[PDB]
Amino acid sequence: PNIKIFSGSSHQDLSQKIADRLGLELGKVVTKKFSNQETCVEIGESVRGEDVYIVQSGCGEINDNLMELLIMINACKIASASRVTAVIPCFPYARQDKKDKSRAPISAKLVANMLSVAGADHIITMDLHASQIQGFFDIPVDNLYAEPAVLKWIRENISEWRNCTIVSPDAGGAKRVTSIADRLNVDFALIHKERKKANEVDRMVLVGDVKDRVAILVDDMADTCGTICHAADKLLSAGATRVYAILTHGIFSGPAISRINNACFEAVVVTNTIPQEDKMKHCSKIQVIDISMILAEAIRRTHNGESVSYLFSHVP
Amino acid sequence: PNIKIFSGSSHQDLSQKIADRLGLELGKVVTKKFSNQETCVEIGESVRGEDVYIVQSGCGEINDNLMELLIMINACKIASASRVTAVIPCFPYARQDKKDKSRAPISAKLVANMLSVAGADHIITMDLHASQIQGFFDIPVDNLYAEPAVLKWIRENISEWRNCTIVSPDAGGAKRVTSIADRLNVDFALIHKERKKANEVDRMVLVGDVKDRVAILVDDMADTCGTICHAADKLLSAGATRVYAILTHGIFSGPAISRINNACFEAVVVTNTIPQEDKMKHCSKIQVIDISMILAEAIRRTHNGESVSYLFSHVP
Amino acid sequence: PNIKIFSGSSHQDLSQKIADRLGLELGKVVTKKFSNQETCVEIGESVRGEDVYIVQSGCGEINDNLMELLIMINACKIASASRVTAVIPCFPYARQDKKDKSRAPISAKLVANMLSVAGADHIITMDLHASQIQGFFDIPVDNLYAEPAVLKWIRENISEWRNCTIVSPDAGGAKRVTSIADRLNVDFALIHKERKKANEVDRMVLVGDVKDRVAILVDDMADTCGTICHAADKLLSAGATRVYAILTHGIFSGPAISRINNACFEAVVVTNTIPQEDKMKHCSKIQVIDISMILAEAIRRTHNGESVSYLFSHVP
Amino acid sequence: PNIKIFSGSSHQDLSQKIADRLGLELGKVVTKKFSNQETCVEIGESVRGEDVYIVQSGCGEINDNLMELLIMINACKIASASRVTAVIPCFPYARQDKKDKSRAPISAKLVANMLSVAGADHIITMDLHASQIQGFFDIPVDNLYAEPAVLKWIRENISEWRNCTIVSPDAGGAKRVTSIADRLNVDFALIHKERKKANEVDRMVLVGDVKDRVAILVDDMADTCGTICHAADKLLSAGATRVYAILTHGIFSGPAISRINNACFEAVVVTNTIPQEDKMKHCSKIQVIDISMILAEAIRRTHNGESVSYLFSHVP
Amino acid sequence: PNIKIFSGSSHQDLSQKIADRLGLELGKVVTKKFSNQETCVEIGESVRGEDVYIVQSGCGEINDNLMELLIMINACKIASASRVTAVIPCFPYARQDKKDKSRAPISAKLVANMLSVAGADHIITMDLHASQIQGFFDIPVDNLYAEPAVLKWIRENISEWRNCTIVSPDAGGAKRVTSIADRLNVDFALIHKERKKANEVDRMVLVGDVKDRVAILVDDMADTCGTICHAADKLLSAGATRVYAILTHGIFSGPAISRINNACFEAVVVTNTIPQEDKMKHCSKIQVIDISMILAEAIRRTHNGESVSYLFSHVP
Ligand SMILES: Nc1ncnc2c1ncn2[C@@H]1O[C@H](COP(=O)(O)OP(=O)(O)O)[C@@H](O)[C@H]1O
Ligand SMILES: Nc1ncnc2c1ncn2[C@@H]1O[C@H](COP(=O)(O)OP(=O)(O)O)[C@@H](O)[C@H]1O
Ligand SMILES: Nc1ncnc2c1ncn2[C@@H]1O[C@H](COP(=O)(O)OP(=O)(O)O)[C@@H](O)[C@H]1O
Ligand SMILES: Nc1ncnc2c1ncn2[C@@H]1O[C@H](COP(=O)(O)OP(=O)(O)O)[C@@H](O)[C@H]1O
Ligand SMILES: Nc1ncnc2c1ncn2[C@@H]1O[C@H](COP(=O)(O)OP(=O)(O)O)[C@@H](O)[C@H]1O
Ligand SMILES: Nc1ncnc2c1ncn2[C@@H]1O[C@H](COP(=O)(O)OP(=O)(O)O)[C@@H](O)[C@H]1O
Ligand SMILES: Nc1ncnc2c1ncn2[C@@H]1O[C@H](COP(=O)(O)OP(=O)(O)O)[C@@H](O)[C@H]1O
Ligand SMILES: Nc1ncnc2c1ncn2[C@@H]1O[C@H](COP(=O)(O)OP(=O)(O)O)[C@@H](O)[C@H]1O
Ligand SMILES: Nc1ncnc2c1ncn2[C@@H]1O[C@H](COP(=O)(O)OP(=O)(O)O)[C@@H](O)[C@H]1O
Ligand SMILES: Nc1ncnc2c1ncn2[C@@H]1O[C@H](COP(=O)(O)OP(=O)(O)O)[C@@H](O)[C@H]1O
Ligand SMILES: O=P(O)(O)OC[C@H]1O[C@H](O)[C@H](O)[C@@H]1O
Ligand SMILES: O=P(O)(O)OC[C@H]1O[C@H](O)[C@H](O)[C@@H]1O
Ligand SMILES: O=P(O)(O)OC[C@H]1O[C@H](O)[C@H](O)[C@@H]1O
Ligand SMILES: O=P(O)(O)OC[C@H]1O[C@H](O)[C@H](O)[C@@H]1O
Ligand SMILES: O=P(O)(O)OC[C@H]1O[C@H](O)[C@H](O)[C@@H]1O
Ligand SMILES: [Mg+2]
Ligand SMILES: [Mg+2]
Ligand SMILES: [Mg+2]
Ligand SMILES: [Mg+2]
Ligand SMILES: [Mg+2]
Ligand SMILES: [Mg+2]
Ligand SMILES: [Mg+2]
Ligand SMILES: [Mg+2]
Ligand SMILES: [Mg+2]
Ligand SMILES: [Mg+2]
Repeated sequence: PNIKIFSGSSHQDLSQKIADRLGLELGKVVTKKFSNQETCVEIGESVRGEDVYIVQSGCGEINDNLMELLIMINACKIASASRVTAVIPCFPYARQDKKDKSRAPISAKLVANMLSVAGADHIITMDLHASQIQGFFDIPVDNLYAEPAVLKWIRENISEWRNCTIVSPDAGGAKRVTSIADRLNVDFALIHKERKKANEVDRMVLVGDVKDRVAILVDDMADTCGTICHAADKLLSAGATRVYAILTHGIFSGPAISRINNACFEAVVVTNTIPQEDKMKHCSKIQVIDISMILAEAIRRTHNGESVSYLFSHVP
Repeated sequence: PNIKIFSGSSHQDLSQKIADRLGLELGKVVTKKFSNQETCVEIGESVRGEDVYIVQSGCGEINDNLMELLIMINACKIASASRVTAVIPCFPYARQDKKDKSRAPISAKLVANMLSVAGADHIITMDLHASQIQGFFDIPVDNLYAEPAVLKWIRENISEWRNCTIVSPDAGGAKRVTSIADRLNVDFALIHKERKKANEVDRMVLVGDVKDRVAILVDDMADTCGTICHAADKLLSAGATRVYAILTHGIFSGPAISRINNACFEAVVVTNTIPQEDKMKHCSKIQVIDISMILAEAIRRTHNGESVSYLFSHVP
Repeated sequence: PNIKIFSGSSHQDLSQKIADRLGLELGKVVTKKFSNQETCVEIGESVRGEDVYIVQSGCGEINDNLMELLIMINACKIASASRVTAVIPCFPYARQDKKDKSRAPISAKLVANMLSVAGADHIITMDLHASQIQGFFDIPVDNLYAEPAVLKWIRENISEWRNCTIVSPDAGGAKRVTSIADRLNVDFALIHKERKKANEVDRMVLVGDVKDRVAILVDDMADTCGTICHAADKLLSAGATRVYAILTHGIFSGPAISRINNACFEAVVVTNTIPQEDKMKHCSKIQVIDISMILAEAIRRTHNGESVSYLFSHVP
Repeated sequence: PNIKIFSGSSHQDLSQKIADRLGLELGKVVTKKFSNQETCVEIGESVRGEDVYIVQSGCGEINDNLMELLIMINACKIASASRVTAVIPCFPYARQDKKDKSRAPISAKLVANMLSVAGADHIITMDLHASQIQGFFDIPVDNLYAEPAVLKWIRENISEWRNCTIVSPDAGGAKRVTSIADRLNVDFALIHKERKKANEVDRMVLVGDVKDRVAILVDDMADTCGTICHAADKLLSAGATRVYAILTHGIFSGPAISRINNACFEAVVVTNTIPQEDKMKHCSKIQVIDISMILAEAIRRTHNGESVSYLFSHVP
Repeated sequence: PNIKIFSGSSHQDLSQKIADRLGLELGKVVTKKFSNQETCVEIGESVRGEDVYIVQSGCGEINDNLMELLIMINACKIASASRVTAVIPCFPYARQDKKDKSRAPISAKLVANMLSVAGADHIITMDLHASQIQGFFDIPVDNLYAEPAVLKWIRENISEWRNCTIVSPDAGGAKRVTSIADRLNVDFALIHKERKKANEVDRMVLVGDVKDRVAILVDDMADTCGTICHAADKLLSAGATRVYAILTHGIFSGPAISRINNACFEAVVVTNTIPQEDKMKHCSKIQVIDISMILAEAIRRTHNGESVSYLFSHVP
């Protein structure tokens, strides 16, 4: 079997980068819409007995892209592909990973079941919002970390990183922030927005010392940037000299760009798990860490039957 | 269909309390071992068209108890029970909820699959180590909270609770601690044991102020009590006046009892999701919050087709 | 794909013998218990695209070992093994193969379903208590016979084997005894313990002539040795000169060792599907037929895509 | 839900007897063949929310009848029946219950899987050739015994039954014969046809004493009657005064009728799990035990959610 | 893996032709009936790791043949075949492809489910009665067309084919007839038998002009030939000079041979998806298009991982 890399409509630049790093051309696919807005998928080459990797991030037109991915997976399976792997850099519906409300769906589990029934044999993803999403499948799920790339960026772009403090913008980010602070041998802090019992002012509590130090906000994603912007205001109010925000998934939906442009961030750093070209044109603060080499190495090692553990300590 | 409550060998006192609160006698079951240590299950009454609830905590002889539960579920299903619900107050293998190591099993997902294939239609559990374990099943999973009972105990047993600080013993407990601190309108702190890069001394970092205040350690479980004991030493070293530990699952395996007896805890508070009678005989610091009323109300509402949302704000 | 042989905690000497006969080292696995007695499995090498064989007998801590086997199977499957085969020399819960009582579980079927959901693709076992257990799976199940090794032992160790009579200790062993008697061209007899209608003395009926002849008791297993010991008393009372007992699974649980030491057996012969080192130290009558060559040949032929029919007529 | 009894083409007289004992009319079904010999099933009434019981024995045109049963089960399921139960008095392919030959199918398991995928929720059958066939399903399987009816017939029709010996025609029938002999408090014997190593004369070995006593051959089925006829010749050669044959499934295929007419049987007794009207017209020795009351009681108790254990000790 | 071609009892001449075109001998299989008319399948060689193709048409003893095919598929799967493909030239129960009546089964879906549960990994068939039957499976289904062979026969055997009109015998054949007429650049007509509201005379309506032209009836199958015979009478009554009938599946059950012999057909042309040797002996009008080369090429390309699209434009 040979590696066949197919791109959905979501992140075709990332698919191209992965294919170039693998020394391959992208597989021939026409991914369009019928007139009635139904997804049209036209695989333009044989995938018989091939090791098919479909790159599709959960971003942009989320349901459009997920349906595109499912249809492409099913087409490859019925076309007798040896193995179909869904490379989903940003897993859609990952934040709907539990039922903590009455009648609430576990949409991440539904997406996992849909991918399984479409015929996916393997999932490659980066920085799942909850790592337990790996357990939502009965197939192997690669949950790659952007943490080595984040550490590289911090050590190369922040002069006073050895005296910095890594800040969690919410309680759920504590593990990620503590891991990064341990790897950098720096202090960490946590910011919590307390629960909205009524319609008074949202107030943020900070635990840890950030006074007269550079604060690096690290989180898994910035959708509306309410979390990171509120954390940034709190950090400046607490005496932080400079505030950075580093995310792996830059969704930047809704008012995020205006929020960041009016915030105090020295830089907002995201990976290219989601296309950022449009976002960077309206926000100069955004910088992008390319993770295409990580995904390409993961695909290559999956095809060659080699461990991907190397990707959790080094940036290829 | 009628409620049939069956007890495994793990926590029969809790099963009795649930049955009494439901105004029922426990179903007739003989749960023993064959000579070769294979689990022997002898259901002593018809469950045809009945709503069967099997109470079995993940504690004691873990694999023995889980096999007992699976065999009882399968026997009830083949005996044409209308519905089989596994009441698992402490979910076994819940800490193995992700693959963050090479070749690591997701044992929680395997346990969920085993329960599903045994024929469970419903799971009732308390304070899952990861709430995403709800997504490991395709059946409804009730993840009950001991938090209302914990808040009741704090308000009734700690005189200075309004000036206390709720402390997370690790980074993963941050959400639970922030929720409790919000409900009590008190400060919170977090304690992190940094990663063991080599064989030097384990050192703990505390973020937040606990000086001259009562510190309440809140966590989901205390297995060996290394986490809570190390956190307690750190809290006293940081100037805490008194230190409490409140858990929902008191496993207290291995050296936990000696650790607690030699620690500085004012009280170690656990629920009775795991039997504590033996533990209390060797550690006077342990106190037990009865959660049998919560489980009984959950079972009764499940049988009657009523919401269990009331259990997340009140202790019945 | 390459053969990877992994040992559970149950029978590691047999796993070592199989690996030596295959010219391989055992795969690196740490199979221990967490403090709370949950099974801990740490596969120490890649199994990507490998043909994994996990050796785990149903013996000793039965539920412990079965959970170990299931966790190891699931870990290998999620670790992208090409194929996972469970080598289970003595199938656990094999005697619970039917529902002939109200509410009785079919525990063998539950174990088969658990192995299937863990991800086993192939089962290799020896002398299933019921051969229909092969039908409990939807995957191929190799039910190897110890009969050629038993015939070899009889012809090499019993001088008057041509005038012996092979005796079934119960009605269920009749097929095995008739097959062995046909292969040896000798007489056979059957012993039946009639059903316990009340609390009077257990009485045994013998059909067939054993007077002044060597009697060989052949059965699939000896758990408590009540069956073989009662049959031995009956055979001596019926005029048998010498009495042998040949089993394939020597469980020897409970009072079996004292029963055998106080019985009249010339020799109790078992295979090493279950470890016998401890049993032989307390009972000199026990002798062991090594079947590691049969299992090793079965594994080798399974890997090479060759028939295992040769194993049913010859001992390699 | 109401009981709906539907008859296949196999045994419509038995279906009528069951319906009369249940005080019901048979459900309206047209079960014919299309011109190209495809099975045509036309259910003539609504089964929405009904408790559907389909009576179809494995006899006559075996594959025709099994396909008829599967199509009727699937039609009832798609027609929104509350529950579909397959009443299969003689389970087809039951003798293909294991893989003891290279490349041999387990046809009983395939039939079970086909019934499961057709949508059967419950199986009611009589005297499975192997009771482990219950484990071939994941649904409840009722394996009713004709033994109480057989004991009733023996006590009412054989004057010297207290001095009789119950004879197994092969090694596999030993459990059934020992159970019957225990219930009658009589002796038992076993007859074995040794394996055909070459083309010499088939010779039968008898263990047990039948001289000058009435011999009752008891087996689960008589297909070609080679087993019972050879056993009858052996029993007469051994000095039996009279020889009876009692089966639960009278298949009587091929040369069975001529074999019985030329045999020495006092009577050949079968149940009506298979239609016997044609067989009795050509063989006066055949007598029929009606088991329609057992099946009707089983269906009624299944519908009413009552235990069928009463059917294993009494004939209703 | 190597191609292994196994023949069922249905169409062994076609299997032989396929094997010869593949340069192979048919796999050793004994496909007979037990005495009680149960299907007996004895695969006479190893299929371990082999690419197994089982040829079995839906014809003759339909349920017999389908059960034979299912048993052979399951035997090959349990015998550890690498892949099992069911080559079903005429799909049985294909006309039962929808539920347009109360309580009607979808027998085609049931057959698909039975093939899936037997373990088929791939289906190769010719001219499905409904192409949507491909969607009844979750495995790849090759729906080969006899249309190129039909066009070849028309261009080589009908001198005035350029002035002919291709006639649909019913409304459902319109797509097939329009496709053929487009490929031949000829006119088309449609014949409809209006619905039987009462017991008056069946009357046929013809849309299109067939006067003084050769009419070619093209349909997917001729079971009883009522459709084609009635269409032929209508076509002659409408002024057609000569009438041909071309089918891909010649079932010719029941009165079809007498109907054709008394009809006005110049020739009745069928493929050999169903054996026609017996039919041709009683009807000189029947001619056979060999499609064994199409099936052999499909099998060869499936084994070699090559597209079968070439088969839809050319006859190999
Ligand atoms: N795509 C989404 N965008 C915004 N909010 C979401 C989205 N999906 C889910 N949510 C909401 O956010 C919740 C998850 O919140 P999160 O901050 O991820 O962690 P936690 O629920 O543990 O506090 C969900 O329960 C739901 O109410
Ligand atoms: N150091 C690590 N940190 C986090 N996750 C890891 C780590 N090592 C492995 N994993 C997880 O395990 C998966 C597979 O691990 P890997 O080492 O590539 O080999 P194997 O597939 O045999 O386990 C990765 O995709 C990742 O999800
Ligand atoms: N029963 C157990 N007892 C002790 N350690 C366990 C147990 N089950 C799993 N573990 C280990 O603990 C890890 C889980 O650690 P935990 O403190 O729950 O959270 P995190 O892994 O997110 O830091 C597992 O990956 C495994 O290495
Ligand atoms: N306030 C809450 N906090 C956390 N989990 C909740 C809450 N309300 C509901 N749940 C979860 O939802 C499950 C079922 O919710 P419930 O309100 O009883 O009704 P429904 O089953 O219709 O959703 C509970 O068992 C629990 O797991
Ligand atoms: N591990 C076990 N040890 C002892 N008895 C067992 C065990 N498992 C099941 N049993 C009991 O033994 C019965 C099986 O008996 P056995 O001698 O194997 O054959 P039979 O039931 O056909 O007479 C089961 O139905 C159950 O009552
Ligand atoms: N002579 C035999 N006696 C009993 N079982 C047998 C015999 N031959 C084969 N089997 C069964 O069939 C299985 C597989 O058979 P084998 O001859 O190795 O080839 P295949 O897998 O192609 O059938 C064996 O593992 C065993 O369970
Ligand atoms: N319908 C049938 N009619 C005749 N023989 C059959 C039938 N089905 C299977 N067989 C054969 O008989 C064998 C089963 O033999 P049986 O007497 O029931 O018990 P055992 O195989 O345990 O000696 C099968 O393995 C097969 O070879
Ligand atoms: N005495 C018995 N002998 C044999 N099989 C029995 C006996 N009692 C029950 N069974 C089996 O168990 C099945 C169901 O048992 P039953 O007593 O009716 O209640 P339940 O379904 O709750 O187990 C029966 O259909 C039969 O297969
Ligand atoms: N093997 C068969 N032989 C004859 N008629 C059949 C067969 N299978 C199904 N039928 C009947 O024919 C119907 C299908 O008719 P057909 O001419 O194929 O198309 P349509 O139903 O779309 O008009 C089925 O609904 C059923 O009533
Ligand atoms: N021109 C066509 N007309 C009709 N069906 C087609 C055509 N091309 C392909 N198919 C269908 O697609 C199946 C597989 O197509 P093929 O071109 O062989 O490659 P792939 O399997 O990769 O799709 C065929 O078996 C057939 O059912
Ligand atoms: O749009 P925002 O909610 O600010 O950003 C997404 C956040 O929501 C979730 O907690 C994620 O972990 C992030 O912290
Ligand atoms: O025995 P210990 O590890 O101290 O207690 C169990 C802890 O391990 C996990 O993090 C749980 O969340 C607890 O904090
Ligand atoms: O401990 P024991 O019951 O004596 O030995 C196990 C027996 O139980 C079952 O019948 C097995 O076939 C053996 O004959
Ligand atoms: O036609 P026959 O083989 O004589 O009768 C069927 C027999 O085959 C099987 O062993 C059944 O248990 C019966 O004893
Ligand atoms: O026996 P006949 O019904 O005439 O031939 C079979 C027909 O029935 C279905 O419509 C097929 O498409 C054919 O047109
Ligand atoms: Mg979250
Ligand atoms: Mg967050
Ligand atoms: Mg954890
Ligand atoms: Mg923790
Ligand atoms: Mg048994
Ligand atoms: Mg026995
Ligand atoms: Mg048998
Ligand atoms: Mg028999
Ligand atoms: Mg149609
Ligand atoms: Mg038609």
